[PDB]
Parts: sequence; structure tokens; C-alpha cells
Amino acid sequence: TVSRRKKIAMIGSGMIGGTMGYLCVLRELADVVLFDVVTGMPEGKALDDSQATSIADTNVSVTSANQYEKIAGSDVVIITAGLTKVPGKSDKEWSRNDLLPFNAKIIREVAQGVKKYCPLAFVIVVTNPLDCMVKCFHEASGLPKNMVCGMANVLDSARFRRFIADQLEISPRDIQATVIGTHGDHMLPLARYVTVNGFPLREFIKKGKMTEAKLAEIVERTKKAGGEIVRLLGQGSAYYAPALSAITMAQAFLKDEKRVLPCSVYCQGEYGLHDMFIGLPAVIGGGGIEQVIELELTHEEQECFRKSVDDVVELNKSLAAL
Amino acid sequence: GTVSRRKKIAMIGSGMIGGTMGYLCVLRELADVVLFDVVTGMPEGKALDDSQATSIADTNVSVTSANQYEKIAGSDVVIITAGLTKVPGKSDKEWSRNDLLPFNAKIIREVAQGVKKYCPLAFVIVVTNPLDCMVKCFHEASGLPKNMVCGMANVLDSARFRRFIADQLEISPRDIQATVIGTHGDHMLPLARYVTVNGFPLREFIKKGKMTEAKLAEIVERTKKAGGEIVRLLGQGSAYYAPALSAITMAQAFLKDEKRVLPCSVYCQGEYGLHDMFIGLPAVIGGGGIEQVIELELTHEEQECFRKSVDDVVELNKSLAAL
Amino acid sequence: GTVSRRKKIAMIGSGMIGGTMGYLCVLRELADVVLFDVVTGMPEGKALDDSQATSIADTNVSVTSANQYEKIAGSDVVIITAGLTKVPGKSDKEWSRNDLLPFNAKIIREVAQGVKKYCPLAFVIVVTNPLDCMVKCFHEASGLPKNMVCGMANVLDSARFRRFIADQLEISPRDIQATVIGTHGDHMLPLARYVTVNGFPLREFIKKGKMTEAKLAEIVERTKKAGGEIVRLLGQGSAYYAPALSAITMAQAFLKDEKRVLPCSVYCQGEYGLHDMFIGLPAVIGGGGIEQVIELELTHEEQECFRKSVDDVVELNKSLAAL
Amino acid sequence: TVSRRKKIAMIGSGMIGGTMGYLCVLRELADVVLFDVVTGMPEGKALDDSQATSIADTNVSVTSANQYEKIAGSDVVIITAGLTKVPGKSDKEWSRNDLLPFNAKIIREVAQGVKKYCPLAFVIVVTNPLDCMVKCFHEASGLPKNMVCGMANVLDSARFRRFIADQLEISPRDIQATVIGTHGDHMLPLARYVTVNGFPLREFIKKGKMTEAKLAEIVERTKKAGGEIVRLLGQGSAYYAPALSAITMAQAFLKDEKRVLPCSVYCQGEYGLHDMFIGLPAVIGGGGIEQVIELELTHEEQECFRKSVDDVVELNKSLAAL
Ligand SMILES: NC(=O)c1ccc[n+]([C@@H]2O[C@H](COP(=O)([O-])OP(=O)(O)OC[C@H]3O[C@@H](n4cnc5c(N)ncnc54)[C@H](O)[C@@H]3O)[C@@H](O)[C@H]2O)c1
Ligand SMILES: NC(=O)c1ccc[n+]([C@@H]2O[C@H](COP(=O)([O-])OP(=O)(O)OC[C@H]3O[C@@H](n4cnc5c(N)ncnc54)[C@H](O)[C@@H]3O)[C@@H](O)[C@H]2O)c1
Ligand SMILES: NC(=O)c1ccc[n+]([C@@H]2O[C@H](COP(=O)([O-])OP(=O)(O)OC[C@H]3O[C@@H](n4cnc5c(N)ncnc54)[C@H](O)[C@@H]3O)[C@@H](O)[C@H]2O)c1
Ligand SMILES: NC(=O)c1ccc[n+]([C@@H]2O[C@H](COP(=O)([O-])OP(=O)(O)OC[C@H]3O[C@@H](n4cnc5c(N)ncnc54)[C@H](O)[C@@H]3O)[C@@H](O)[C@H]2O)c1
Ligand SMILES: O=C(O)c1nonc1O
Ligand SMILES: O=C(O)c1nonc1O
Ligand SMILES: O=C(O)c1nonc1O
Ligand SMILES: O=C(O)c1nonc1O
Repeated sequence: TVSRRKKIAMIGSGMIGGTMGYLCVLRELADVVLFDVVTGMPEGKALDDSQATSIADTNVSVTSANQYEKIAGSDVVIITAGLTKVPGKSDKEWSRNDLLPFNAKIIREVAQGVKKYCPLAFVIVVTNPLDCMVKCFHEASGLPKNMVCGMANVLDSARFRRFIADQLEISPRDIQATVIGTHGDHMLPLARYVTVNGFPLREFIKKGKMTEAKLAEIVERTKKAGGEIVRLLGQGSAYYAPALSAITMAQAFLKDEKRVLPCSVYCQGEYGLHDMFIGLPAVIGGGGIEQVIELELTHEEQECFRKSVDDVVELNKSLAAL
Repeated sequence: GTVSRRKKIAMIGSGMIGGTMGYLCVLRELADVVLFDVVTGMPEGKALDDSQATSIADTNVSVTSANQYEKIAGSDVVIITAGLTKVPGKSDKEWSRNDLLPFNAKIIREVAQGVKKYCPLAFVIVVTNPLDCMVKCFHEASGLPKNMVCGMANVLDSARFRRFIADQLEISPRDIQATVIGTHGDHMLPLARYVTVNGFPLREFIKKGKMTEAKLAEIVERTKKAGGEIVRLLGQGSAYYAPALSAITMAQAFLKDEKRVLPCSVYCQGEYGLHDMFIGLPAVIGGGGIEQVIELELTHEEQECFRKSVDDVVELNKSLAAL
Repeated sequence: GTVSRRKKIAMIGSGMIGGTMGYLCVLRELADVVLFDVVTGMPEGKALDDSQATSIADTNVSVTSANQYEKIAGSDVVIITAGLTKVPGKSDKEWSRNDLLPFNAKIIREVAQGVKKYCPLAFVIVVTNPLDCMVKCFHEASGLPKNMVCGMANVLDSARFRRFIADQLEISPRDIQATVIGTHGDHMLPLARYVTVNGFPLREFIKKGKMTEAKLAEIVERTKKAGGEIVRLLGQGSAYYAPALSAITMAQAFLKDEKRVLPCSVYCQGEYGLHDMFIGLPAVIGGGGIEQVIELELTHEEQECFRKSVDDVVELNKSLAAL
Repeated sequence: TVSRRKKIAMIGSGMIGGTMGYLCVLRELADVVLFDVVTGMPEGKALDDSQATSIADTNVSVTSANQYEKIAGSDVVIITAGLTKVPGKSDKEWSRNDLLPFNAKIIREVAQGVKKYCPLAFVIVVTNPLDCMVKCFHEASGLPKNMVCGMANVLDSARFRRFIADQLEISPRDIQATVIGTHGDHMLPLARYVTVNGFPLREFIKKGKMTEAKLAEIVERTKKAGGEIVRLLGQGSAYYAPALSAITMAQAFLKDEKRVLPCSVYCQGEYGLHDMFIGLPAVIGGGGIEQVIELELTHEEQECFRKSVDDVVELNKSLAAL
């Protein structure tokens, strides 16, 4: 075989892992390995997803595994391995930060597997607490700084954009709305940078297409979106938009698209941040994280951002203290 | 002042398959979506998740949830997945689509009243098991035209048949034409004789050593057991990815009048000598609904098998009337 | 008995752009296609070529040719490319869209009568140059609603603006929002101040050294001269690939009610203080046709430029009445 | 750049070359190099096609060239370089065989360029007389037998399928109709192998959905399709379906799809043919031509096939005698 297919390993074959494998089948993006510690269920997802290639009229290989040697040769690795909720807690008390002691353990295990079998892969961490887990994976795996990132802000921005799109009655394709920062209650939806095909939202508000109170409400909804879905589902958390967000990132790498997709990235001076990962606008291409966009935040915005930073910083301190 | 309105598909049942189909509509920007279910909460969680996905897919369709049939009014297509997947008490090995009869007949008749009242002009695709029995139940309970009601099953069965063959021949499933007809159950009939590689009979490939007769037979058996295998491996519910895509592919064939050949459970009126019943047959789906029902020249042997398939639907239909 | 009919797009003019748009309809299975032209023979050659392509694309739409307006009846959308691309006698360097006025005004008025008679309910997209002048000419000659007629131009101009910026910043054009408004000609206005990278002002990228002001200006000039450069390089006719995609993108926004922001020549009724004329402005295209006309808070400087753009269309419209 | 984009070189940037570059832009299939001996026009096509990426929201590089070093690193090379008609002749007398003395020269030039700058590419010859030209390119370039093929039968089959699809009122996706043999008047539309999703056409005829006379007519139309389009266009020949046919082949290689796409391939015993290229059913994947399907032709079919073979054989004799 002179021209081999792209290969993506889904470390974690739950709701998101399986849905991402499905997206690969639909777009014929790459061969898929549905890895997981659970036996049985992954083979079931693998069979379901592979059988879908017939109807999709595409041809990629979807298999399951529980041995890390199976992910060797992966171009991309998307990690969803972990718990979605704390055993016992109610949905009313769902908190991403509480998954720390449970998932760090899992992420470290995965890091060792990747370091050993596919150290040249581009890694996309999904597992929560996202920003903390990406840093955890980076340290444990030893992979280059530009080849590791966490999917979060693309999802947050998707919500931000959809809400605005509904109000303005314009397609979300033409709404540029970005959320940066830690993926949690202190994420920062950049209201001042929201544009309609480049045109500042401020101009649409001055014309009565949206009220300042509605924008504020949309900014709040964006932050609460994840918990809202957790509350409404009853079982687990969001997986459709999250799966597409991660795959969109994977494709940007695979096809060297150079798409601007906000994701938790390694900081070396940007925004005055050092030795940590946090959500920021970035460009993803064949070189991994090729650009970290440094925006000129206002003082008011810097305060909000600093609080968002405190969250990861304390989260990372708790991680170390274990 | 909208002159050009988007297509609308109501998903009656917002479980694993319903939500996945809504996701598909988002990705292809196929149609606005209504995720209907008797359960409140979950559907809206699905609607939010799927609608938020439009942003990343850069498409624009509306995805909302509902628990009131008035919401499905105007739907161009209705795909029904409402129903149980497994019978409480039964082991995974004991899983049988037929045991679902007394639980889902009730549900399908309710849905029938809802469609009859709010969107009687829709093209209806039943998915709920026992499929062939449920489609017939929906059709008589709803009163919709015979060419506007069908059941999704054989597209899924054929997909498996095709994927298995494709793997063995090292050829894309796009170029494997393998068809399964009959009742969606243990007596479904994978038409081994009609398997082709871009029109070239499989037997020529076998004669040339590409694969053996024994493997063909192994694959035929595997096709029949595919559902239960996944039920066993998942440990919860049943398949939904391929099922959702099968149904949406049929829905799209209708919406865009593609005239695709997609085997599904259809109303019989003389084909293969059958009357007043639904069963899997190769059909052509287009803007006119089920536009053609292909009647294949089956051999006596295949007829023997097909009759066992019919016996099953006939029995189920009897068990239904016996309620 | 077809309940769900495919969309229908009539291509008035089956030259380079018309045929390419039909090709696009085939690939996306967007709609049935009618390749209309006064010339006989060539259009049918295009129809055969494009229809045969459906097989390889595995899609199913109808592509036919015509020379009689009765054939475009029922069209949901009409894209007009009928007209000359260059003036015989003129050198390539002398190429100017304005010189096409006396040759295409005649053609556009004929097409107007055809649409008025056979498919007056269509969403019409004019492409023929001089664009802004031709769209206005079509609108008054046809009598169609003001929200159902527009001209494709600025989407193409913006595409160039975006591609140039994208190359310099090493970012996909998907994430570059660069817009051009005004008359489709040497006085078009690439809005440098409104150029963003996913909403982030370009000036921040310039301030950080990613690219210089001089390059921005070089690109602004390049955007204006793009058409003539291609005319010069091709040596025959003018651009058609990006043009065809620009028009089909607008057509799709209408057909599937996507509500996309696509700058195009639209009917003015007070925006920027303009009345009874068409000119390029950012607009929102959906199922209601031109659903929104965005009026940007232009600075005096940008207003000065925009006024020169308006002066051009006003002059052309005068030259037209003077016929 | 860890993950580089696929690269396709269009040797010949005329109607087909440009249209293929356009398809790459639409599908984001690969970066495109529009090569040609003509200067000016290719840069115009390159600009037009690249500008289309913005509207398509894709990101690939489309450039032009007239120096072979520019095609270095190409994964695929599609050759359309050549004349479409004999200078002076009327459209009434159009014949693919007459382009021989004009295009062999051109194909040999291209062979030297490919051999030198991208010998590891998968080559798809389009230039006519197709079957003769593929053999000409193979001999001159020295590329492996499985990495060189000629696009023709996919186009012929597309016509065959479309005509049948219209009559049966079924999508061409579900019509399997194949044409094999030399791309010319003696091409062989395999009427006995036409199926509707695997179901023999014979069964649809017995049911009155199509008449035997209509099938015969469709078989004739298929052979005459190319000349018909030449007659109707006035300028050149077909390019839309031809461009999609070649790109579909290129994609099958690039993404290792293993699609059954009839194309002129190297024969080593198949159908009793030796040292020549001719249209036959084949599977295209990452290994190039991975399979040559040998069908059990009836005696009647073998006669027709042998005449089709005679055509290339004599064509190849004329090539040698130059
Ligand atoms: N960043 C974001 O925006 C975002 C969005 C949604 C969910 N998430 C997070 O994604 C994660 C997965 O969500 P989900 O819905 O797919 O959950 P899920 O429970 O459906 O799947 C998680 C899977 O991880 C597997 N797993 C556990 N330990 C493992 C190990 N050591 N190795 C391999 N696999 C292991 C489990 O068996 C399970 O199948 C959660 O931690 C969730 O909080 C993040
Ligand atoms: N034909 C086929 O090939 C095929 C393939 C897979 C599954 N199925 C069948 O499809 C059905 C759905 O499968 P699933 O995986 O989505 O199951 P699921 O359990 O995930 O979802 C079924 C949904 O139906 C809803 N429901 C129940 N009663 C209802 C009512 N009266 N009105 C509206 N909604 C109601 C439930 O609340 C639930 O959300 C099952 O019966 C299954 O056996 C058929
Ligand atoms: N708005 C833009 O941005 C833009 C971009 C490119 C080209 N254009 C303009 O688009 C037009 C078409 O460009 P093209 O490349 O397709 O040109 P073309 O010469 O290839 O095709 C124009 C076609 O119009 C046909 N035609 C002439 N009179 C007609 C009539 N009365 N009825 C029906 N058809 C008639 C011709 O026979 C010819 O086939 C030109 O006027 C060109 O200047 C505009
Ligand atoms: N196999 C098939 O099914 C099929 C179908 C259609 C056309 N064709 C053949 O494809 C070829 C191209 O068709 P087209 O419509 O694109 O023609 P075209 O005239 O539009 O383009 C051919 C291009 O080849 C270029 N060229 C000439 N000599 C060259 C050289 N030495 N190096 C590089 N480029 C050179 C020309 O400058 C011209 O731009 C013709 O020979 C035609 O007969 C084959
Ligand atoms: O943000 C979400 O929707 C989410 N769901 O599970 N984890 C998350 O971060
Ligand atoms: O066929 C299947 O996979 C299936 N799963 O649930 N019902 C079915 O028919
Ligand atoms: O802008 C162009 O490229 C163009 N080509 O022909 N007319 C035009 O406006
Ligand atoms: O077959 C065709 O259409 C053709 N057109 O130009 N050369 C050919 O072979």
C-alpha cells in the first residue's frame, strides 16, 4: 500500500468516542480504533459504526481494542477516557472540577500508552477537568507542546454562536463568537469580539436587532449550557456537539487546514501565562498548534480572564498535591 | 414571507436512534428537526446538543424537542423509533424482536393517532420492532396511503451483508450489491445468488478463489445474527448508528426524490403472491413515496426460505389481532 | 403522484458560468437543471456532459437544455449569465465591464420578459455585467418583488479579498471575514477596517507583525483588479469557477433557507441614503429572498469611497435610460 | 509540518485540467498544480480555482507551472496534455485514433518529466487515443505496472448507467452498468452484466420496464456519446464527466477506497492479453491497481472483445511504426 489511510485512535469508546468514530465513517476521514478498558461494548460500537460505511458508501476500517499496541501508527488520538460525573452526586451538583481525582489517574494511564505506541500523534484531550487534564497528559506523555491540546472552547463557542444566530436570524456560519479561558463557570465569552461576518455585534444592537440585556443573557446561557444538558439528559453529558468539535479539530490537523479553533493550549508568555494549558484562540494545521492568537484584552476583560486563569491554576495545584 | 421553506422531519421517539438521526439532519443540513418523545427533559437535552452542533457543522437547521403531537404538524417525513428495545427479565442471549410485540403495539397505535391528526400527508418510516408487524399496525391505525408508509430494516440488514462481503473481497461496500429481504428477524433472507461486485456475480469471484462458498454461508448466517450480536456486546439497548443512517437515507430518497433502490417493509398487493401485509422487499423510494416494488424471480429454494419469513410476519400479525 | 418534487434552477445562459453552475447542482444534488441559451447545440452538449456526471457523483438530478422560455416554467431560482464577456475590438488591457452595457442591456430585457411570463415567482440572481446596472434593468423590466431579485458580485470580490488575506496569515479562508461592497468595478470598496480573523480585527494581527499595512493596501488594490487580471491571463472570456460557486452559494442560501450573509447587489430604499437603485451591500439571503440589508456605520472616508462607487452605478443607469 | 496535504499535478490545464482542479477545491481533496506549456492561461485558472476555496470554505493550494520541477512530490498525476481534435478536420470526422501522431509526442515529453520529478506518483492518463497513450506513457516513464492507468471506461459506464437510469426511473447510484475494452467505437458495453442493485436487468425487461430494442439503443448511444457531445459543443470535447471520472479514480487511490472503477490497465494474462493496456474492471486503492477483474465472457462477448482488442493492437503498431 503506497497511500495508506489516516488513522485516528479513540481512547475511550463511550458516547463521545463512538460518535466521533461515526463522524469518521460519514466523512471517510480515517480508519478508527475504538479503544477502551471495557470489553464488549467497544466491539459493539465498532460493528455498528463499520456497518454504517455501507450505507454511507464510504470505506474506512473501524475496529475495537483494549491493548495499547493497537493504537500504534495513529496520526491522531482523541481522549475521552474518564468519568462524566462523580459517583453518587446528583445532577444538580454536577461540577467538572470534581472529576479531578477520578480522571487524572485515567489520563496518566493513557499518557503512558500513547508515549509508548504512538508518540508522533497529534493529541486532542476531551476528558474533564479539561484544562487540567491536558496539562496532566502533556507532562506524563512528554509529547511536544504543539502536538497536545484540549477540546473545549470550540464547543463553548458553538453555543455562543448558535444562541446569537437564533436571535439575529442568521446562520451560525456567519456568526463569529469566541469563548476563551478555562472550560467551566469562569469561561470567557468575548462579547466585544462577536461579529456577523466581520461586522461588530455592537452595530446590530444599535439598530435594535438585539438588546444589551439579551447579549448578557446569551453570555450566561453559554456558561451554563453544559450543566443544562446534564440536567435535561439524566444520563451522562453532551456528546453530539462535543464529538463534532473534536473531529473538526482532528481534521484541521489531518488535512492541514489552518482553521481558527479555540482550544486549551500550552502557554509560554502569551497573555502573560507560563507553564500551563488554557483555552485560547489558536490555528490548527499540519504542524499541530501553529498559532496562539494573543488578543488585546481590555482591563475589564483581563480581570475576567485572570479569574478564569485562577481556576486552572488552583486546579493544577490540587493535581500536584496528589 | 418565506417562499422557500426547509423540509421538516419529526422524530417520534428521541432515544438513541432518534437523536442520532437528528444529528444526521444537522450534518447534511437535510431538514428542520423535531425530537418528540413521551419523556420530558431528555429530548430537550438532545435538541440543545444537536442544535449547538449546527455551529460547528456550519449548517443551519432548527432542532427542537416536543411531547405534544401538535408540534409535528407540517412534517414532510416522520421516522418512528418510539418503543422498547429489550424485554425486562430476558437475558441478552434470549433477545428476540418478537417479544417486543405487546409493548410496542400500544405505542405505535398512539403515534398513529398523532400522525393521522397532525401530519397525515407525511412520508412515514417505521423503525420500531417487531418491524414488519409494527409497520402494518401503523398503516391501518393511521389510514395513510399505502405508498406513503414503509418500514426500515432491510437497508440495515443489507448493509451488514455488504460490509462482510466487502471486507472479504477488499472492495468498498459502495461496489458490493448484497440484498436482504423478508421479515426483519431470524428468518430474514440474505439473497446470496443476487450478490454482485458492481454487477458482476459473486460466484465468478468465488470460482476464481477470491473467497469460498463456506465463507459466503458464514456471512449469510452472520447477517441474520448481527442485531443480537450487537445487543450482546453493547449490554444496553441495541444498534443505532447504522440504523439511524439507514432510516435517514430512506428519508432523503423521499425528500430529494432520488429514486434509490432501498429494501424496506412495504405494503403487498400481489407481489410474490402476498396480500394485505408488510414485509421486506426491494423497493424504489422517491418523491412519490414507495414508487416501485421489485418482484425478483426467486427459485423454489429461495421461495421456501421466503415463505418461512412470511410465516413469521403472518404469525405476529395474528398475535397482534389477538390483543 | 410526486408529493416531494426536487428544486428547479434555470440557468439563463449556458456559457462557461452557466454550465459550471449546472455541474455544481449535479455534485451537490442541489436541484434539477435547465441550461437555457439562444445558441442551439452547445447547451445540449453541456446538458449531456453534466447529466452523465450524475452517475459518477452518484446523485440524481435532471439536467436538460432549452432555447424556449416555456422550459424554465416552475423554476425556484433563475441565475442569469446571458450576455457578452468582452467587447470586440478592445484589447485585454482595455477590458472594462462598463463597455458591455449596450450589448447586454438588450439581452437582459429579453430575459426579463421570459421570466415575467414563465416563472415570476422565482428568486432571481443576475450575473451579467455591468452587474449593478443589469440587476436594476432586470428588476424594472420584469416586475418581480424587490426582495426576490439580486446581483452576484460582492461574494466573488470578497472571496478574493479573503483568499489573499488567508494566504498572508496562513489561515483558512473559512476563518477570514473580508467584505467588499459597492459597485462591481474599479470603484468597488474592499472594507479594510472590517476584516477579521474569526471576529478578531485584522489590525491586531498587523500590530503583532503577522502582516503589514502596506500588504493590506496591496491586497485591497489586487481585489479590485482581480477580474481584469484573470481576463488578461486567460486570454479568452473571463473568470467562471469562483463566479459560478458564488452564484450557486446564494441560490442554495435561498433554496434551503440558510440565512447566510452574502454581499450582493440589492434594491436600495434608504440604506446609506440610497433610493431606486441596486448596488453591492452586505445582505442576508434566506427563504424569503433578501431578508436583511445590513447598513454599516461607515466613516466619512469610507463614505467618500462608497460615494464614488455609487456615482458609477448612477452614471451607468443614466447611460441605460439614454438608450 | 507533520501532516502535509495530498498533492495532485494536473499535466495539462485545459478544460479537463482546470475542472479537476476545481473538484479538488470543492472536496479539499488536495493541493493542485496546474501545469501546462501555455503561459498565462494556467495562472488564470489557478487564480480562479484558488479564489473558489473562499466560497467553498476549504483550504488547499492551487498554483500554476510550466517547469516540471514544480510537480515534485505529487502523490497523483493526471495527464490531459494533448489535442482534442485534429487541426483542420470537421467535427463530423472526429476520431480519437487520429490524435495519435499529435499526442504521442506530448505523452512522451510528460513521461520524461514524471520519471524525473515524481516517479512515485500514481498516474492517470486521460489523453487520447487513451489505451494507446497509457501504454506509451508506461513504456517511456518506466513506472510500475500497478501505478499507471488510463481513465476512460468509468466515463463510458457513466453514460451507460445514466441512460439506463432515465429509462428505469431509478438513480444511477443503483445502476451497475459496465463498459470495457478500447475507448472508441468498439468499446464493449456489457449488457448481460447490467444490474439494478445486483438484480439482473433481464428481470426488468421481462416485466416490461424496458424493451430489448431500447437496451440495444442505449448500448449504441453509449458508444456514440463522445462524438455526440463533440458535435453539439462546437469547441472541443466533454470535460465535466471526464474530469469527475478521473478525480474519482484519484481519490480511490489517495484514500485507499478500493473502488471498482473500469480503467485501461496493464495486462499480464488476463483475458488472454499480454503486454498492452486496455479498459477492464479494476479495483483502485492505495496500492494503485490492486485487482483486475477477469469476467467469464460468453463466446459472443469474446468476439466483440477481440475486435475491441484489435483496435488497440493496431493502434499500438502504428505507434511503434513512428
Ligand atoms: N471538553 C469538553 O468540552 C467536554 C464535553 C463533553 C464531555 N467531556 C468529558 O468527556 C469525557 C467522556 O464523556 P462521554 O460522554 O464519552 O463519557 P462516557 O462515560 O460515555 O465514555 C467514557 C468512556 O471512558 C472509558 N474509560 C474509563 N477509564 C478508561 C481507561 N483507563 N482507558 C480507556 N477508556 C476508559 C469508559 O469505559 C467509558 O466508556 C468525560 O470526562 C466528560 O466530562 C468534555
Ligand atoms: N428496524 C430496525 O432495523 C431496527 C434497528 C434498531 C432498533 N430498532 C427498534 O427501534 C426502536 C427504538 O430503538 P432505540 O435504540 O432508539 O431505543 P431507545 O430506548 O433508545 O429509544 C426509544 C425511545 O422511545 C420513546 N417512547 C416510548 N414510548 C413512546 C411513546 N408512546 N411516544 C413517543 N416516544 C415513546 C422512549 O421514551 C425512548 O426515548 C426499538 O423498538 C428497537 O427495537 C429497529
Ligand atoms: N457579477 C460577476 O461577478 C461576474 C463574474 C464573471 C462574469 N460575469 C459576467 O457574466 C456573463 C457571462 O459570463 P460567461 O463567462 O458565462 O460568458 P459566456 O460567453 O461563456 O456565456 C454567455 C452565454 O450567454 C448566452 N447568451 C447571449 N445572449 C443570450 C440571450 N439573449 N438569451 C440567452 N442566452 C444568451 C451566449 O450564447 C453565451 O453562451 C458576462 O456578461 C460576464 O461579464 C459577471
Ligand atoms: N479518456 C477519456 O475518456 C477522455 C475524455 C475527454 C477528453 N479526453 C482527451 O483529453 C485530452 C484533453 O482534453 P481537454 O478538453 O482538456 O483539452 P484542452 O485542449 O482543453 O486542454 C489540453 C491542454 O493540453 C495542453 N498541452 C499541450 N501540449 C502540452 C504539453 N507538451 N505539456 C503540457 N500541456 C500540454 C494544452 O496547452 C491544453 O491546455 C484530449 O486529448 C482529449 O481527447 C479523453
Ligand atoms: O460542556 C459540556 O457540555 C460538558 N459535558 O460534559 N463535560 C462537559 O464539559
Ligand atoms: O437489527 C438490529 O440491529 C436491531 N437492533 O434492535 N432492533 C433491531 O432490529
Ligand atoms: O470579476 C470578474 O472576474 C469578472 N469577470 O467577468 N466579469 C466580471 O465581473
Ligand atoms: O468520450 C468522450 O466524451 C471524449 N471526449 O474527448 N475524448 C473523448 O474520449
